[PDB]
Amino acid sequence: KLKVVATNSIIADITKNIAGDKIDLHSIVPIGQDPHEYEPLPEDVKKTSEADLIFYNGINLETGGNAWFTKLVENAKKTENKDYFAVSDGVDVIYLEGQNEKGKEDPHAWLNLENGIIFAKNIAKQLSAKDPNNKEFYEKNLKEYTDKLDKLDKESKDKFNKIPAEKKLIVTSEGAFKYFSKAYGVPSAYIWEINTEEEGTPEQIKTLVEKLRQTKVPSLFVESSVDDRPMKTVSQDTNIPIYAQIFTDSIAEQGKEGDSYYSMMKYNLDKIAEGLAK
Repeated sequence: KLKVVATNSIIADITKNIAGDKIDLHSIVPIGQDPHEYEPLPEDVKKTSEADLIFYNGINLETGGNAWFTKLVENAKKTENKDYFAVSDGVDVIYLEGQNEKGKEDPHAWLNLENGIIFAKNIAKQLSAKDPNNKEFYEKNLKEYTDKLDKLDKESKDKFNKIPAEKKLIVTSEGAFKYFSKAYGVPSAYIWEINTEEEGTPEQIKTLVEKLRQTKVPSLFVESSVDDRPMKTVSQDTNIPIYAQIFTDSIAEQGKEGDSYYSMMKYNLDKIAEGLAK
């Protein structure tokens, strides 16, 4: 079987939906762990050295700061666009502070379904190139999978489009939902920007509180992977309730709600639409 390594659980789950039991798949950053700041373990190092195909997010998710993925593939003597591929190739990239330059790419592309589809297409392309005997199987699975994502995308867009505009704002701790905002037409507000050193200071909290007091946003949200105390303070100061916890960069544990890329996105889109339509 083709040996495949995926850098995190979102990419791994999308790969499973295309490849099924045709491959030997290993994922590095486990479910619920931090895919930006991660230290690969010996099993990760060995699997990556042995891999036929390696899939990563790109757009600075795993290559910024400590650049763990760069170190991993360099020590494994693997080659870009031969052994490893960025599943985000072809996404319409958003840049931190709207400054178009290498290294300022916002990594959170998968939070709109059109990009999840791009991820799936890139995975299918490279699986088919390395394993031509299972090409028609991968293509069949791709068409089914992308139809499922497209259907959810269109339904979610219809829901957000019905919400009164004054109420449409996605408030989270970190500004990690800009791709969601772009696709679904729900502007973002947040406590701290991506790659902010100090997260949840009194000054950041006050700044957001004062912005929100001038809106009619009915609900706030909080990421399941962050310390919720800054968002709880914002909720207290604005009297706007936190409606739900939402996923950012991981699927849920196996058997739980949101335990696939599809289920994760369905949960997020449905909860954000619900919370805002109240």
